[PDB]
Amino acid sequence: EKTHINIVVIGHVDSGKSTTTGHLIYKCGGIDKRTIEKFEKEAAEMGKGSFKYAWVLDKLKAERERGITIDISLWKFETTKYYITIIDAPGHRDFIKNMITGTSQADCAVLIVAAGVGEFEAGISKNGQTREHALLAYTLGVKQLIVGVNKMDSTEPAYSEKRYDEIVKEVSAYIKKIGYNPATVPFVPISGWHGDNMLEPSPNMPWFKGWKVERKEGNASGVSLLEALDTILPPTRPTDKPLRLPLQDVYKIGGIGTVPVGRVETGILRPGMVVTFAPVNITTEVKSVEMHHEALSEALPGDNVGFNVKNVSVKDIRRGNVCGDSKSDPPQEAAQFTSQVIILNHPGQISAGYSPVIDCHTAHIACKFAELKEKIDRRSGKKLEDNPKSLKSGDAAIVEMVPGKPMCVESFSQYPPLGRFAVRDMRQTVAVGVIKNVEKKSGGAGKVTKSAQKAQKA
Amino acid sequence: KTHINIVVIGHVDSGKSTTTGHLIYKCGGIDKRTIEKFEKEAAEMGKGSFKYAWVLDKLKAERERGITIDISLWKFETTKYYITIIDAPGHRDFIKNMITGTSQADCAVLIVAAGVGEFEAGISKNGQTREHALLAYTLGVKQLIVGVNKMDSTEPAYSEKRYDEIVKEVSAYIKKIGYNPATVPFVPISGWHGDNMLEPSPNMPWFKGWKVERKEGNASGVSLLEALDTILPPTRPTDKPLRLPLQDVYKIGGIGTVPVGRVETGILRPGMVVTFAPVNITTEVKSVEMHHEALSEALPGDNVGFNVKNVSVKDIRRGNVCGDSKSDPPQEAAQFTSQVIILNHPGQISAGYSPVIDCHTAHIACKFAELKEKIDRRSGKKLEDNPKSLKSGDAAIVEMVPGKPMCVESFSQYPPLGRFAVRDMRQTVAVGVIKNVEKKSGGAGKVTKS
Ligand SMILES: Nc1nc2c(ncn2[C@@H]2O[C@H](COP(=O)(O)OP(=O)(O)O)[C@@H](O)[C@H]2O)c(=O)[nH]1
Ligand SMILES: Nc1nc2c(ncn2[C@@H]2O[C@H](COP(=O)(O)OP(=O)(O)O)[C@@H](O)[C@H]2O)c(=O)[nH]1
Ligand SMILES: *NCCOP(=O)(O)OC[C@H](O)CO
Ligand SMILES: *NCCOP(=O)(O)OC[C@H](O)CO
Ligand SMILES: *NCCOP(=O)(O)OC[C@H](O)CO
Repeated sequence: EKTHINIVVIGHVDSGKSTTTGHLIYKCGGIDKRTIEKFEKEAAEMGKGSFKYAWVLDKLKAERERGITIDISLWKFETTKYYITIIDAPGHRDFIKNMITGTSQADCAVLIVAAGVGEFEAGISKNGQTREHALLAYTLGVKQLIVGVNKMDSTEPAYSEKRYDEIVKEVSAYIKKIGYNPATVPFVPISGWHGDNMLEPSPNMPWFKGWKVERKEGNASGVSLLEALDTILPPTRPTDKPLRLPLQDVYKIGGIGTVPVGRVETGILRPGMVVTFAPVNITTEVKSVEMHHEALSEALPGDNVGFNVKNVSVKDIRRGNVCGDSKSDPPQEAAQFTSQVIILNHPGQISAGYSPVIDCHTAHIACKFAELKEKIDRRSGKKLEDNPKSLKSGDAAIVEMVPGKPMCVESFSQYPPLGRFAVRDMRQTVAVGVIKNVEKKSGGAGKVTKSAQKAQKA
Repeated sequence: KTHINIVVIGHVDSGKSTTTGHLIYKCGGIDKRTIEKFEKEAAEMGKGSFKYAWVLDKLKAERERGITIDISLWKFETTKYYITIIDAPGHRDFIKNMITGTSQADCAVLIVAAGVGEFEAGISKNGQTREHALLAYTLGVKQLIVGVNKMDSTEPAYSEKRYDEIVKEVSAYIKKIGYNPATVPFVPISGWHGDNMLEPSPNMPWFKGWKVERKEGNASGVSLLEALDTILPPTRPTDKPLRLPLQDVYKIGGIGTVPVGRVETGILRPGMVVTFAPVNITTEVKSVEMHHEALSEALPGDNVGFNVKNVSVKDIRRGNVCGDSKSDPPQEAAQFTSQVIILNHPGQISAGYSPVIDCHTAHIACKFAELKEKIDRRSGKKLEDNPKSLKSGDAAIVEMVPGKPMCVESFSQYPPLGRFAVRDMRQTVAVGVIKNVEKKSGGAGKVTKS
């Protein structure tokens, strides 16, 4: 009955991700006591770990690898308004692959940050993953973020407010440059080990009056980490976004005219709009829309609809073109885009200049790997090398890409269905990525149909 | 209209890609200018047949590694269904995709070549046609259409005698496998020329039609397209017997013993007399609750708690399966045959390997008692009967025997209780689906005061 919410837990190594997640699983009662003792005993019989709470996240990472998920109810807990599943975490081989491919899709990210002397400054430095994980979460469109300032018991003095305020000020400034509004992000001081302020206020922090978030969708306030999880906003239906309609096919139909066919990915398409076709840059009014050969009054996201457009021939638009309205951020041609990729099994060496085909939404266009900007570690997202010379299997990377033919692609944080792509080479998928930013082409006003000229004159 | 998923199987080079592509051509699923763009791309790569075949060759290639970008090219429309091709043999991840259920076919189109040229006309005892049909039966694809292809190349052309020979030979095999041959339409086609795919072929006036006789009702037709419109919807989980794997068991004061779990099939009603397997306990359900609020019915998909009478918390655990005591009650598995694919891991697997099995909410070590067949994961063909070992990348038929009492189900009867993962320490070393289960010779045990 309650809505389902997926959580990913991020943060620098040894910041307390495992301890905090497992303690949350213990305290929220999704696992009975006998089952916990069975799994604590099994972890000890493996020799490894035997820390408290540790087996929970180590078991999750191991079961998020190649293969299936058989049951995930061990990492699902219930709050007052949400079923919440811990879907993934960094520190295992297929982490970045799951994030990029979207097999692990998160509605919110819990960023753990350690508060001990040295621990915080290490994760927030250039060598640390706090900023890298935050940027990765933003790159994937996880635009809800909870920051748990962990290990408050180990500050000097213990449970230090001065320390907590310092961490909030510096993390806020960094996530602000990344793209987050730090006024929407709750900062919860906690102790994953002892449990302080996870399910209820901690007697050890009477100075903490609570966190607050401001947002157009309604302000919220609370004290515990669990309260912060209840302020997660549901999956934003893309009806609010501008129109994006990648064309699947374009038919000519006797009597009617030209009718492209596609799934509406963002926004609404209703008859009478003055749409713009990228990357060809044509602009027309749509005469009608039809779904399942019956006419529709408006086409919300998800519908496979064909639509009748005026004065445009079939040789003028193709499968792979993107359709959006000219009233609300019309799609432009992509001049180049940077993206984050994961290199899949492929014995060869990818160098700069490697030109493969790029399946992106309904488009299918050869691109050039112009630069290899960064070499990323796939187990954690950690940056390994600036401007690498080549990439091999199992590597992740940031690359700039220039298409060899006109192409319309979007940033994945903005329009997800147009920002995830596959890299194919003959009958082999060699890489998959998500688009970081796309520098749009100069262009200008495209050729406007007689029908579109009449609409924009009343 | 209903959405329907199709898997296309058959021996290599029997004409799966040509038949499928020609069907997608003739059903207007793709515009003509896009068809030409991809036919020219296909000829440049030079790895597959230049016309028609690129459609299924593209699909095979894009069902790889775990990334799906767009499937619009493989969804065509018949008069009763939106049909989608999801997979076909001939790529590394075929068997893995079938088992892991990232491809869930409603019906299997089996393609058999009638024109065998100077090769072996016989459908061999250990051949790909039989092994593919055995695979579809293991994965619960209980609807099967046989396209007898390349009728243009028989001796003589469009030979009724050759067509009969093949139906007789194939019917015997699929009847042994477990299909009722009376329910399988046999359509003589030419995927290349388009004979008998959407309309009757003038080259086969002897073919008066195929006939199916099912428990639901008979149907007849001529073309392969009409065969696709006799596919039935799957059995909704609501109409199957109750199956409820227990996630947790709690002791609530006053209330008593409250198991919690997800209804996978059937309906859970307060007042039902359920049986817990494999502990063989039968008792009445006093109430059913969802979100600390009562419930008339617990439907498939609901995560519920239910209070049972006269049952101790020491008596039922996570991993036990709950079901109706009257309609198909669950029982303890004495042993079960399964189909697995081995993932990378150190060393080889012999008979006697006793790893942990992850099935529904259970977590129990099982013995690989017999390794029965070694299967290639690309083509799905049989490499070896009774192999001495399995290595990474292999696919196999194995007979498993649980070490502690376990309750599992055939994947075709109860899918959520029929697929499993195999773990060694923390590594995932195999995934599989259950063919058939030998239930324990144990009769009704503890029946409480209700
Ligand atoms: N004092 C203290 N130690 C903690 C706390 N949370 C975790 N630790 C410890 O810090 C280390 C970090 O371990 P872990 O939770 O596995 O970190 P991960 O690498 O981010 O998953 C372990 O030794 C934990 O026991 C905390 O709140 N307070
Ligand atoms: N003569 C004839 N050749 C066919 C027919 N269908 C397919 N072929 C050819 O048989 C070969 C194998 O077909 P393909 O579709 O690639 O087979 P698959 O390996 O099962 O996908 C190709 O050369 C096709 O052109 C048919 O009906 N008649
Ligand atoms: N990817 C090209 C490497 O050189 P860089 O300077 O970083 O890229 C800009 C191009 O040189 C433009 O001419
Ligand atoms: N408990 C019945 C209320 O739900 P409903 O949808 O009506 O289920 C009825 C059966 O599924 C009908 O077969
Ligand atoms: N799996 C080897 C054990 O001996 P085997 O003869 O193959 O199996 C015995 C049957 O299960 C009972 O007849």
